[PDB]
Amino acid sequence: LTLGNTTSSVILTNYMDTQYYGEIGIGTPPQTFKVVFDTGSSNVWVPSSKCSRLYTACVYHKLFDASDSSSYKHNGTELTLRYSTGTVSGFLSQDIITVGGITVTQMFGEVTEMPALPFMLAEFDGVVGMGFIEQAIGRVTPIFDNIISQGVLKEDVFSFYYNRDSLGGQIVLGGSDPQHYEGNFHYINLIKTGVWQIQMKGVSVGSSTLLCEDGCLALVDTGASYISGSTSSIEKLMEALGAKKRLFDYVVKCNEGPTLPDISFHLGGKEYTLTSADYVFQESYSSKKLCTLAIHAMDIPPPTGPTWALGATFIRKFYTEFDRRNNRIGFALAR
Ligand SMILES: CC(C)CCNC(=O)[C@@H]1CNC[C@H](N2CC(=O)N(c3ccccc3Cl)CC2(C)C)C1
Ligand SMILES: *[C@@H]1O[C@H](CO)[C@@H](O)[C@H](O)[C@H]1NC(C)=O
Repeated sequence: LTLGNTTSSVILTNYMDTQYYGEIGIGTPPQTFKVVFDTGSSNVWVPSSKCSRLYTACVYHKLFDASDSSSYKHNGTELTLRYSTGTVSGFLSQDIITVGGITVTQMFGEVTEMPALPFMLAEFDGVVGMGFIEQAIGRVTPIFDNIISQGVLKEDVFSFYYNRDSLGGQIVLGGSDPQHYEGNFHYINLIKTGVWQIQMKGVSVGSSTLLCEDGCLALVDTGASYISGSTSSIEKLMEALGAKKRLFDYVVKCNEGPTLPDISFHLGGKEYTLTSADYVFQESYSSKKLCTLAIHAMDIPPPTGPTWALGATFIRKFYTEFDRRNNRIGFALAR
């Protein structure tokens, strides 16, 4: 584990408080792509120029063309990424990727099949998985494991900062930016290495800790826009907020938004509270209009689930650092 002295930062654009993306470049000359950095997965992929134009999502995004890259190295093994809300498919390729000033030869997937739903709703073109190889598909080495191999990063960690719509957000590779957090960092260890998940001692909504009273799992997901729990949990949680469930999310009468109780997550002894302003898309104060909440149900299957997921809703309030070296996660108040 060679630790050098370079600390890179990736500037992020905040789209609707639901998607945080930055730029990376693939090949020579660089072909730029807008991507999301997802601690929830470990592969890197962008749409391919070989993607049939019958996939409208491909027509609406930047396409990587191997024929315009002199640094390209063929491979072709098929790859399928099945995410919680959709799937992408294609084949593996290799070329040089530039992220935050760092140039690393990376193996990525050239997607030739990306469904209109949900990808048509994606501002970004691709995803850059920030997880461990244990979660990587096709056994492809994650892009961070490769940067750590170049022994240039001061520290074997990276930090995320999600702003709330100046810069939309920021990722620091090799450290954290003291500019975006105050107070001390409070860490927790991962249940097991290979996944960015930690034990969660309990969840309290309002005056009663009616949820996860006997402990539960908490996944810290930078690629997730909201916070999620088992359908069972969310129904309890939403029942308590007085919210009514729609097809894909929960809402409340906008006038009722500001009166919503606080919601806390007991992580590693420290209490992480969010007021209604932190999880309600207060777009109106009218009683005659619905306001959606940044929390919904999601039943992640084992070995990972059942489990909660703390996404942008949570990270917007707490600066998050991911420590690969000591397999822990640290939180601090974001400023
Ligand atoms: C391969 C394996 C690790 C699956 C488990 N991990 C996950 O499913 C990933 C867990 N973190 C969030 C990931 N995202 C889901 C999603 O809904 N996204 C999204 C957001 C807004 C608009 C459109 C889209 Cl597609 C972005 C991605 C990064 C795909 C999936
Ligand atoms: C693709 O990469 C894998 C991983 O090392 C390698 O074993 C395989 O031979 C490559 N495919 C080809 C034939 O280029």
